Order: sequence, then structure tokens, then C-alpha cells
Amino acid sequence: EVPLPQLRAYTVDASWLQPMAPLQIADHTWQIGTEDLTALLVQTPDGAVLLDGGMPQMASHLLDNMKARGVTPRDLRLILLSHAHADHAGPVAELKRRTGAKVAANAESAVLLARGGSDDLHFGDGITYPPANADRIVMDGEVITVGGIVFTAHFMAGHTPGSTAWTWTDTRNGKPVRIAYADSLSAPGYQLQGNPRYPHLIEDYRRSFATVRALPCDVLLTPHPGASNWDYAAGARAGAKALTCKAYADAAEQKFDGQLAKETAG
Amino acid sequence: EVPLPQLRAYTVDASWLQPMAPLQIADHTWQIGTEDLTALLVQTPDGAVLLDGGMPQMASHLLDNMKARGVTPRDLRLILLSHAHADHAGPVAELKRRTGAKVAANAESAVLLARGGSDDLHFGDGITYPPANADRIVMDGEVITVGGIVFTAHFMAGHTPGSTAWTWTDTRNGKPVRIAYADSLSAPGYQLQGNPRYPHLIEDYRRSFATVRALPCDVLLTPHPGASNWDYAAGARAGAKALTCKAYADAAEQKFDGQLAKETAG
Amino acid sequence: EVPLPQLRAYTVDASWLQPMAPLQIADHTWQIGTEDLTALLVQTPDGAVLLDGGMPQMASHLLDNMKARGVTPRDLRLILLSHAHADHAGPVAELKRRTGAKVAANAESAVLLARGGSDDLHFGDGITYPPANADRIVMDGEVITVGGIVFTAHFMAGHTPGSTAWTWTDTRNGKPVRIAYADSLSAPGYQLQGNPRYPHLIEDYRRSFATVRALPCDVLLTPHPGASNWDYAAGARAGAKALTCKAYADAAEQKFDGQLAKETAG
Amino acid sequence: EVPLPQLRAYTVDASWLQPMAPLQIADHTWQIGTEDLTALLVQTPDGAVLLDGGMPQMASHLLDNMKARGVTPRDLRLILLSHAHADHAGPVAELKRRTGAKVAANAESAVLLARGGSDDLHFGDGITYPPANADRIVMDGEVITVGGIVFTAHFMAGHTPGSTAWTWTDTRNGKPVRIAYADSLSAPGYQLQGNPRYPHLIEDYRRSFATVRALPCDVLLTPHPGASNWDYAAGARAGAKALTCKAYADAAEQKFDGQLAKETAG
Ligand SMILES: Cc1ccccc1-c1n[nH]c(=S)n1N
Ligand SMILES: Cc1ccccc1-c1n[nH]c(=S)n1N
Ligand SMILES: Cc1ccccc1-c1n[nH]c(=S)n1N
Ligand SMILES: Cc1ccccc1-c1n[nH]c(=S)n1N
Ligand SMILES: Cc1ccccc1-c1n[nH]c(=S)n1N
Ligand SMILES: Cc1ccccc1-c1n[nH]c(=S)n1N
Ligand SMILES: Cc1ccccc1-c1n[nH]c(=S)n1N
Ligand SMILES: Cc1ccccc1-c1n[nH]c(=S)n1N
Ligand SMILES: [Zn+2]
Ligand SMILES: [Zn+2]
Ligand SMILES: [Zn+2]
Ligand SMILES: [Zn+2]
Ligand SMILES: [Zn+2]
Ligand SMILES: [Zn+2]
Ligand SMILES: [Zn+2]
Ligand SMILES: [Zn+2]
Repeated sequence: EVPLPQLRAYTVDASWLQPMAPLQIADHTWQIGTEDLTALLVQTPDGAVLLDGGMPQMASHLLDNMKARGVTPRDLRLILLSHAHADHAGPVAELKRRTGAKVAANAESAVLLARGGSDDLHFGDGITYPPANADRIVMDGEVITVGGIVFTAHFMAGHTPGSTAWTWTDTRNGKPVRIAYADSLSAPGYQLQGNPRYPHLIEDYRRSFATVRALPCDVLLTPHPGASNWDYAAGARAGAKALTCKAYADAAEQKFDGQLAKETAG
Repeated sequence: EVPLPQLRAYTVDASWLQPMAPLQIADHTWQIGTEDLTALLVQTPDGAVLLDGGMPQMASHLLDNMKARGVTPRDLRLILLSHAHADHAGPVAELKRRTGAKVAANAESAVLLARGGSDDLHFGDGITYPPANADRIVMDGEVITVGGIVFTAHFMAGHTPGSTAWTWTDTRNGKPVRIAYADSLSAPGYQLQGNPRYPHLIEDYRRSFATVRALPCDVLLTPHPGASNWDYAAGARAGAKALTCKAYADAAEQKFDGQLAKETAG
Repeated sequence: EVPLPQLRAYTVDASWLQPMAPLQIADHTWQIGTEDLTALLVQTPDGAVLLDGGMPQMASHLLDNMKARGVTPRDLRLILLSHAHADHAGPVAELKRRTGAKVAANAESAVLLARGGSDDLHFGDGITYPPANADRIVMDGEVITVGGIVFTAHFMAGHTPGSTAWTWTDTRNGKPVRIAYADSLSAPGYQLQGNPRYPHLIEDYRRSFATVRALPCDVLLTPHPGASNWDYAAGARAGAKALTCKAYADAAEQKFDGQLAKETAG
Repeated sequence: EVPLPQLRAYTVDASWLQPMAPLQIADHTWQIGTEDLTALLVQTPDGAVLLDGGMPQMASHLLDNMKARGVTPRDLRLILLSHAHADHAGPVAELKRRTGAKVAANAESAVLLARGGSDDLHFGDGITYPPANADRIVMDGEVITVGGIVFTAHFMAGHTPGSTAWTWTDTRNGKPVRIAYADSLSAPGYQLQGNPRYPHLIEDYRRSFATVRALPCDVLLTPHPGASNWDYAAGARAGAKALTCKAYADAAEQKFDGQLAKETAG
């Protein structure tokens, strides 16, 4: 007799789980996640902002890197997200319990986060994580300000309905640097055409390619560094090979077109 | 010495609160709300669907009209919404407690409904109602089926971010009738330009005019009958003067353009 | 023809809405609410705690009093509640939006707060307010610490299922002062016996009288000052006539017994 | 270099996941879960009630057994729970999506269910499952009626704060059978004494032993059949060796006392 299968945890490449010390991107902005998952710490005179947390098991590591940067749990004011999947919003619930952080997200990301990634449009309950509540809902183009640093939401629906690019201007060498943190434009295993759970998926991705193309973008960062050709293990050269937002959008669209063609052929 | 003001309940025109008997729109579809607030009952071989409930005090009236139509509380399967303001989603929480009904809504409508209309983009906490949870989140263009009757969501963001037109095909006289239930395209007291809580408000309304224009639309109904020139008190002539979806969209756009011009002048 | 009634806002005595300047209770502890609604500010080296906010319209007043005390919105860390009715938790949602404050509450209070007081066991939807989410759920006897000040939850179910007394030790004149903030032990218009929504109501109130009787209680404060014979308008004599926790419990039990007898007679 | 550990799914004994055909307990009441996880189907003239669903992967199996019993997804009206851990409430979110079922639970169980078992008092995020919302909150002693069958909640806090025994009277052989579905009285790996997350844990378990002892209890069933000495694989003898509620309470208290002694020694 054959029992129902055991639950299976989603495993990821070791590099996604490999702790790294803080890597400075600009005067206020640091990568504090792992070798292969972005978690951006933005430090202001009025507390700190975290953009993404990576996987659920990264909470303690994030807190240790924050401490190394001089940010105590009380000092973390705000959490923003690229998208509410387990490998980017994984530790958000735990971070909220263990810090002063509140979450701002769009309605789509808030709904997905509140169900801990369950009933995903494409993944079903395959990739779940601890649910968290949003403290503020943002609209497309809306800004949120912490310690005078202004972050602008740019909705880029597709990878998830609530996928968002976040933009802000930091400084380096006395010069402004317009940083764009663009969400994933992957569609891993997705049914793209005629998907009853996402009927306008293709139109949304197309619009999102155009949105990403047009971001204020002196420097592009992505939830997976490899997407934008960052190499967080490469020290002084970490960002040397980084794509422009234009090239990232184009490469993602080319890949998407290929996937659409293969799906039609499939 | 001057105390803080007493809370003020939102009052509405008496007609919005004036009970009426069920008014048949098509073979399966009945208006069961008040003279001036739409609440559509769609009766299927597998239970009933309610589109909108009107104001919070209308729950019992709705249930009485459902009973008159042969729909017991157990038989009400689904609640859909035009938008999650007090004068359309008012009694939803109570209906869920008192019937078998589950709610399907988009993420924006779900978020607003779950906070009972509080922290509204334009109204603040001026117009609140009992919060309710959504049971199913729908995407733009997604269909939901009850007793073989298929309802399609058409997102028409503006009046609220989650404003939705619902379409379905009923029958009359052996002929199909493509019914369009289009949400409000009003912007009552709204700041339209440069609204920090809704930066792309104008672009969303413009897109929504185009969406409404293009709906499958043999018969248009609206949350306020007057918006589409229905007169639910007019018996056999209730729907005679009804606007097409095209004319409704055009009139709403003309009004919107006027409001934009007056705002610029203001 | 007779329309459904207009919604009616709950009105309260003017004194409940009458702003007052901060009134010091102990070295760290201030009354910052109105003449007749308690809102306790506890100021620590690590940010401030608010116990209750009063009615929904009191948010701005609370924030102004906090500013007068040197507590900026960022500095408000924690909100605790006596019970989640409109006249004590009214402004909590707004305070969370406008400050750094997170909410800790028991599961019963959290559920009631999340529905904005709707579907109340006794009031139905008569007394609703903007819903808010809890950030931390506490158990009976659990402590929560802010800036070294330790607050202990004592569950005293009855007035609401989640009614809580909060205790902490402050100082005055170099001496410890064990402060007890005991919730209401009223049952206004309640059906006490055989209430299908609260079958063990009487047993819970009885247990709660015993809990209140036994609190560490050098100084008793209550959500309505009059309950404990505080007079916040009386300056240096505000707390002179204050009841012990023992006397408060006894008077409340005597009143309850009377109500039970009258209900039996009714 | 050493990456953070991969997430680990909780595995269970194969028997907990071993599908079985429906096993009749009384005229209306069937075991439809697995060999070693209880899921009780109660069939009424007005739809069906499910008490527990077992593990997250059991949804489809439950639905298949319901179909075999003549209960279509539309016909499932109500889900009740012993406690909101993954091995009993696992499939509840999915069941709600796939059926007409609404959930009734106490505030503690509702809060835990809504966070999908995350931030557990004892397990932390070790044992999570898809979150679900409750549709009705019940108080201790409150009854809920479906198709004339009356279910009474008896709170028995300890295993979880919201642990509940459910009682109802079915029939067998023309005679009433008072069925008691008592929750777990285990404390697996729990810190019992001086637990900051559950300060009154011991007092709650003691009270719960007394509650279980005193249930109306012609037949005891438990979430794990072995707890009450049921053997669902034993056909006509499945319930022969079943403990009384009195013996179950006593054995659980004896085990608890042993655990307390070992903890003190530890
Ligand atoms: C596809 C996948 C498998 C396991 C864990 C996470 C994911 C995932 N969701 N979104 C992105 S980007 N992923 N890598
Ligand atoms: C005060 C509080 C309640 C719930 C969750 C988190 C917190 C909190 N605020 N600041 C810090 S550090 N916390 N842990
Ligand atoms: C503007 C207003 C006042 C009171 C009650 C409801 C409303 C309202 N919100 N959306 C629409 S359409 N309304 N009439
Ligand atoms: C069973 C149930 C639980 C919570 C809320 C509503 C209901 C319900 N289902 N069918 C009917 S009629 N109900 N009242
Ligand atoms: C009874 C009542 C009427 C209006 C507003 C609030 C209340 C109330 N709930 N709990 C307490 S204490 N109140 N005064
Ligand atoms: C950052 C944030 C997000 C949502 C709600 C409130 C807040 C906040 N934290 N500190 C202050 S002051 N806020 N307004
Ligand atoms: C202890 C444990 C491990 C894995 C899955 C479930 C559980 C559990 N929680 N409550 C009960 S009873 N369990 N068996
Ligand atoms: C209508 C509905 C919406 C959300 C979730 C479930 C359902 C539902 N009701 N009856 C059946 S069968 N459903 N799947
Ligand atoms: Zn993803
Ligand atoms: Zn990813
Ligand atoms: Zn509206
Ligand atoms: Zn309206
Ligand atoms: Zn009250
Ligand atoms: Zn009060
Ligand atoms: Zn358990
Ligand atoms: Zn178990």
C-alpha cells in the first residue's frame, strides 16, 4: 500500500544561501544578503530601509549584517519587496517580529505575502513561507520617504501580479547615482498563453519590459544578482559587468519571446 | 472649552435606502436592491450569485428579496463587487455571516474590503463599513462560473483602484443578452492631478473609459441606476432609457475632462 | 413609503471628547487622552508605549500630547489595549499609519480589532471603528518589555472576551509604584445569562473580579477614569479619591450581581 | 565555506499519510482521513461538516472520500478543528478553495490558522502550512448547528491555546450516541514550566484534563486514533478498545506529570 507523499521543502543552490559580509553599492546602500540573493540595506539619518530579505532562513544573517553596519533592530523602519515569493520575502514575518520594521507593498504583493505565497498563480502551494501583513499599501508611482531618501514604486506585473521595481537616488563620489532595483522578469515553468489564473499575463510582461527599459537607472540591481550580471563575490569588480535597465529588459524580452515560441511548440 | 467633534455617519438620499421588490432584467438576472442602489441576483441551477449589496443596512432586505425569488441563505454561493465602498459593499460582511456566500474580488478590492473602506485614497475614514475577507482573488479577464453561468472580470481602475466591470450572458425571449455591469466612473471630491496616493489616477481613468467602451454590452447596468439611465421605479420601462456602454463611457469621460479642467482652474 | 434608516454614529458625552494636557501619574507615566477617556503614555529610554487611544477622532490630539512630552511619531514603539471597543481602540489603525507603533494584544482582542469592532458579541455592528492588525499576540501572564519597563498582561475576560489588565512598576519620589491599568468590568445592555454568543459569560466575569482583586496595585487606573474614581480635571487631587483594585473589583461585582438579579426579574 | 541550511519539510510516519476508505462511526459520522489521522465527516440533511483535515497533502483524498459518501464539494458547509497545527488543519485553505466550506474556530485557533502555524509558541516556523481565514469565531460552550446536528465547543487549552473538544449526539441502533472528539493533550518537546510564551501552560493543561474528564462521552475519538486507542485499520473492531474520556484524561495527565518531573530533572 502506498501512502500520500511526504511534503517536500523547496531546495535552492547553495550560493543562494551563502552568507556574505556587507557590500557597499553607494554612499547609503549596501548588499547584505547572500552571494546569490539580494537584500539591500539603505541607511538614513532616520533609520534604515531593507529591500528584500531573501530566503526564510536568512533572518538572523540579515540582522547580523545590519548590526555590522550600525543598524540595531529598533533602527530598521521599513521593508520593501521586489515580489512576494519565498526566495525574496521569505524572512519578512520574522524580521517584523524581531525589529521595528513595517512593510509597504502594493495590494497584489500584500495579498500574496499575507497568504505566505500559498495559492500561487503558477506554483500552487509548492513554495510557501511564513505569512506577513503589510502596514502600508502603495500605488504605482507612489513615493515613500525615510530619513529624506525617497523611494518610488514602479509596478512591473508579470513574474507576480505585484512585482515592483524600486528606484531611489543615492550618491557616490559627490555625484548622484540613480539606483534601480528591478524585479525578476523570469517566468519559471509558467503557462504564458491562455492561463485562466492570469489571462493578460503576456500583455503585462510586455508592459513591464517597457517600464524596466525606461527606469531612472545609473545602476541596476536585481533580486538575483546574475539577472543583471552582478557578481557579489567579485569585490571591487562586483558591479563592473552590470547590465543597464535597457539591456536587462531586452534580454528578458528575448528570453520571454523564446519561451512563448517553445510553449506554442510544446 | 471645545470637545473634539462627534463621529458623523454618512447619510445618503432616501431613494438609495428605499426597498423595492425584485425587478427582472433577464431570464436569470434580477435587481433586488433599493430604488437607487443596484444589487443583482443571478439565479442558476447550482445556487445564486449576488453582484453588490448596496449600503450596510440593506442585508435583511436583500435576504428577504432572495427568499421571494426562491433563494434560501444556503443557496447564495458567491458575492461579486463593483467596488469596495460602503454604498456597494456595505452589507457584505453580514451577508457572509448569514448565508453560504463566499466573496471573489481582485487584490485591490480585497484589501479595501478587508479594512472596511478605512484609509480610503480619497475619503480617508469618512466612509467605513464592516470589514470582510475575500475567498478568491481574481485577475483581470479571469472568469468565475456558477451553475454554468460564466462571469468575466474587466478591471476598470479609477473610482477605486479595484473597480471592476462584470460581464455575463443571460437569455431573454430565446435570445442571448450580453449583460455588462460597469462600475462607477465618478471621482466625487477627488484630487485628480498629482495625487500622491494615486499618481497615475488620470491614466487609469482614461484606460477605464476605453475598457467600458469596449465591453460586450447588449444591456448596461450600473451600481447607481441613474449613471446608466435606468429607473428601477419605472416598471416595464425600467431599462428603456438605458445608455449603451459606449455612451456611458463617453459621458463619464466628458464629465471627467470637465472636472480636470475645473481642478486646474481651482 | 418608508426607506431603511440612515446609519447612526455612536455619540458620547462631550467630556469623553474633551482634550486635556498631559497629566503625570508617575515618573514615566502620563495620562494624555481626554477628560473622560484614558490614554496612558509610558516614556522609556528606548521609546514610548501607549496604553489605549480612546475614541477614533482622538489620534491627532494624542500625537500632539506625545509631541509635548518629547515623543515624536518615530519614538512611539508599542500600543497596548484594555479592550478592542471603539471608545478605547478607536484611533489605533490611524496611530499605526502615522507612527512607528506596533500593537501587542491577546488573540481575542486581535480578532475584534481586525474586524474594527464589527460583529460584536453584544453590540453587533452598532459600534465599529477602523480595523487594525496586531503585530504580536500575547498570552495570559506574558510580559512585554520596552526601554526596560516590563508590562504584564492579566486576562480579565468579560466586558470583552479579550479584556486585559496591564501592570507595570514605575517610580515616584524614589519609591516603586506598582501601577494597575484594569479594564472595564461593565456589561452595558448585555444579556448575561444563557447568552448563546457567550455561554460562560458569568463565570468569566467572576474569575475576572478575582483577577482584578489580586493585581499588584499601588495605583489603579481605568479606561474610564470615573470607574476607579479618578478625576483627570482635578489637577493635584486627580488621583486622590482613586479606588484600590480590591474596591474596584468589589464595586463592579456588586453592580454585576444587581444586573444579574434585574435580568432575572426582566 | 558553509551555506545556511536548506529548509526542511516536516516528515511524518507513513501511516499518518495512508489513505483509507470511509469508516462509519455512527449513523451520520464517518472517519474519512488516513490510517493514523482523523478527519470526521458528519452528514446531515442540510450538507456536511468536516472535523479536521489532517496533513496538507490530504485534500484530494478527503474530497474523494466525501464523493464516495455522496457529499459533493458544494455540499461541504462547515469545517471545525481540534487544533490549528499542520497535521490537523493542513489542508483547510485548499478545502475552502475547492468546496463550499466555511470555517468556525475560536479566536486562538483562528489566529494560528491565519498565520499558517508560523510563530508557534513551541515550534516557531518549524511546522507551517497554508494559512486560512475563519468565517465564524466561537466562544467556549457555544453551539453550531448544521442540518439539525448540534456541535458544542469545549475549550481545552494546552496543546495549543485554542485546542478544542467538539461534542455532538448522533444515533446508532435507534439509540443516541454522545460523541466526544477531544483534542490532543500531548506537549511534544514543550517547555512546560516558566515558558515566557505560555506562562500559565500548566494551569491550562490541568483545567483541560478536568474538561476532557467531564465531556458527554459515550464514544471518544481523537485527532490521532492511537491517543484514544482506536485502530482505524481494524474494521469492525476499529473502536472496540477505545478509551473513555475519563481514561484518556487520566492517562494524559499521568504522562504530563511524568514530563513535568523529567523537565524539572532536566
Ligand atoms: C522557482 C523557485 C523554486 C524554489 C524557490 C523559489 C523559486 C522562485 N520563485 N520566484 C523566483 S525568482 N524563484 N527562484
Ligand atoms: C514592539 C514590537 C511589537 C511587535 C513586533 C515587533 C516590535 C518591535 N519594535 N521594535 C522592535 S526591535 N521590535 N521587536
Ligand atoms: C461619496 C459617498 C458618500 C457617502 C456614502 C458613499 C459615498 C460613495 N462612495 N462611492 C460612491 S459611488 N459613493 N456614493
Ligand atoms: C457554516 C457557516 C459558517 C460561517 C458563516 C456562515 C456559514 C453558513 N453557511 N451557510 C449558511 S446559510 N451559513 N450561515
Ligand atoms: C456602550 C458604548 C456606546 C458607544 C460607544 C462606546 C460604547 C462602549 N463600549 N465599551 C465601552 S466601556 N463603551 N462605553
Ligand atoms: C514606515 C511605516 C510604514 C507604514 C506605517 C507606518 C510607518 C512608520 N514608521 N515610523 C513612522 S513615524 N511611520 N509612519
Ligand atoms: C510534532 C509534529 C511534527 C511534525 C508535524 C506535526 C507535529 C505535530 N503538531 N501537533 C501534533 S499533535 N503533531 N504531531
Ligand atoms: C464560490 C467560491 C468562491 C471561493 C472559494 C470557494 C467557492 C465555492 N463555493 N462552493 C464551491 S464547490 N466552491 N468552490
Ligand atoms: Zn518569484
Ligand atoms: Zn527569486
Ligand atoms: Zn465609490
Ligand atoms: Zn456608489
Ligand atoms: Zn467596551
Ligand atoms: Zn469604554
Ligand atoms: Zn499539534
Ligand atoms: Zn497531531
